[PDB]
Amino acid sequence: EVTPIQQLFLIKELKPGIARIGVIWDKNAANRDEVLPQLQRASAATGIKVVVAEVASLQEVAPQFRTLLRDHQVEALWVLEESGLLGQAAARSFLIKNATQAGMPVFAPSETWLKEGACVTWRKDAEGIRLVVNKAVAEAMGITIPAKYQDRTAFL
Ligand SMILES: [Hg+2]
Repeated sequence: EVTPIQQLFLIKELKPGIARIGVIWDKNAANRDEVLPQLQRASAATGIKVVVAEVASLQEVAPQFRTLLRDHQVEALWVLEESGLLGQAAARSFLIKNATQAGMPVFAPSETWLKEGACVTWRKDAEGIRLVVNKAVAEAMGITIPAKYQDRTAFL
C-alpha cells in the first residue's frame, strides 16, 4: 500500500504548483477513521488543500463532484480506493468523463482507471513506489514526470 501522504507528495511533484485537490471518498469504505485525518495532515505537510467529498450512493457522486468544482475550485481529482462504490463502472466512468471535460488530472487507485482515461496511479515496489502514467492524457493535462522518477515510471 502506498500511503496517502506518500501519494500527495508524489502529486505535488507530478503537478507542480497544485493548490487545491478534491477527493471523492466512499463513506462505506473501511478505515474511514484512519484515512480522513490522514488526508488532512498530508495536506498540512504538502501545502495542498485537500477537500473531501463523501458519497454514500451512486446518486451522490455527480452532485459531490460538481460541488468540489463549483464551490472549492479543485484542480485535480484524487480517488484513494475502489472496494465498494468507487469500483462500480457507473461511478468511475462519470468521474473520468467529467474530470476530462474540466481538463483536470485524475490520480487513480488502479490501472483500470488509466485504461479508461485517468492520468496517474501507483504501486509499491521492492524499490519503493513506482508510477504508472497514461502519457498522452497526462501530458495533455499538465503532468510532468520528475527525472528522479523517469526510471521508475511505467507508461500505460
Ligand atoms: Hg486525466
